Amino acid sequence: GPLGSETITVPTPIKQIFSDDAFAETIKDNLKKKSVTDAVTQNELNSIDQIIANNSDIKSVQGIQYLPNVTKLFLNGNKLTDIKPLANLKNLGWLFLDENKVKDLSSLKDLKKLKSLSLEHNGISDINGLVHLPQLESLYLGNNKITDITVLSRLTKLDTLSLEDNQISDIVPLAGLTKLQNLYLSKNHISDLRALAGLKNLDVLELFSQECLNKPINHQSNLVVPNTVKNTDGSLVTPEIISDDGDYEKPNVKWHLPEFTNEVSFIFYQPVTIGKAKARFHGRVTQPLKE
Repeated sequence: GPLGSETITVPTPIKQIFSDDAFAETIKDNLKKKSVTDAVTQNELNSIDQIIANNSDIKSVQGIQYLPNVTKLFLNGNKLTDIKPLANLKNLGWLFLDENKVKDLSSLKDLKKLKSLSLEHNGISDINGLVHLPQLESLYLGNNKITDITVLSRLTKLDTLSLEDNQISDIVPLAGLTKLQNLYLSKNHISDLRALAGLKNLDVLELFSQECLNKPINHQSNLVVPNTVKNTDGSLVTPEIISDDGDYEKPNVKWHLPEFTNEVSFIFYQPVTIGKAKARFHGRVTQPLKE
């Protein structure tokens, strides 16, 4: 059963258990109490299945350890950083923590019933701790600082994955995730779709607004940039529109460059069909120039 350290044996005022008054108030509401000064029993705490507390200025969930049966936690738009108090919530199934600053993800390591996790807009770069959640079904990681998604190769139960608005170029870790149905990858740095070829169960796929930044090359009148953009079959994607009246002579994008232009670009576009999913693979390759 629960740890004695995580159980109350006497009626205890809410405010003494939940150190952050915002979270204490949340519990008071959940339990329909008049005030955080009111006592609660463990039986009352055990009855909490779901906490909805978005946009509540919560800085700490200290005390939540006393809620062994909580399965759903909606905590979007708060001021959380540390999620250690969640560690032993073995029944947690849904955890929404968008718009916080949660980075220490190994506190989730023993949440083996967690099926849906949302951590959008947390400033996260390191998702390695997610390796301990192989049962995950939905994962939302939009608007973060992620580059390395290596660990996602272990999340073979995901059917929904959002990685939009990160800094990802290497999507090879996704290649074996054939259970995927909804995959959101817009606003990354993706130029090569080979990784997606086998995702036969996709229904929704977003691949637009990629930004691909090349290392600077020398400014010269006859400028050449090799096209590196690849479709799911490995073939080059012909540029859509090339800046500065440039042209494409496969495989090279070419410009007759003016002295006063110091960066060129091209937009690429490829319609993608993978199983039922139809997607716009779209982006821009930017080529800064140096003297």
